[PDB]
Amino acid sequence: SMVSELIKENMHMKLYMEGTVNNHHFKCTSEGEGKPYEGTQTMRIKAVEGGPLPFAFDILATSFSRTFINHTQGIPDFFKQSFPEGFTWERVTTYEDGGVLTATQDTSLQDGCLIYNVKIRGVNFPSNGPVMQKKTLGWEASTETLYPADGGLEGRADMALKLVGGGHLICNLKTTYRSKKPAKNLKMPGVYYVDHRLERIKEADKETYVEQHEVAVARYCDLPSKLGH
Repeated sequence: SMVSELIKENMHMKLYMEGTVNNHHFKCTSEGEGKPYEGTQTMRIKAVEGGPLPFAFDILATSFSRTFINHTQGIPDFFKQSFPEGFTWERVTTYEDGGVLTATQDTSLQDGCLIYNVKIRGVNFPSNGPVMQKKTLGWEASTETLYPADGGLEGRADMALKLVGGGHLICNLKTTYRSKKPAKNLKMPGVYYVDHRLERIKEADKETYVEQHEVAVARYCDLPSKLGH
């Protein structure tokens, strides 16, 4: 495992988020910490404008952290290598009942603290669906597939949202990750997988306060190969 000198064993983060969902404007802020090489992180999140949010907070949860993924098996770490400049990500999440949420994020490092700035736009969430009715109960774990494209990385995942009464609502995540460091200074990974488990620990007051935890690991497929891979 390669160590990037700026990314320490313990790191703190601060986040600002603004956006609109179904034309409802909001802002959130958060602060947290984690162990970047162990793959673990916690965020404590406040809705500071537009609360109580009229939509399930669950649809924002993936928009609050690539530095905190445990890279195993010598996979080059596109994210940790990107400091001090940092990196960006742009995502479109498509829900099977029509809701679409886009998010664009900047990650920087300022005085040793990771800083996140996120913009969100959600449209077409059905008024009768479980997001706008706030009838969701968190995410299942997921596996994201990552692969190089044109100097950056592309990521793909299907995520399963638990519903009140049982059942799931599925969404598809398409993400473009881009380093702010020049290509010559990055060792690029090939195809690899990130296993994620994002769990809500605490909440208060119609989700205006949320504490979330995630563990995440970058790995190859551990199945045998008939081709030597």
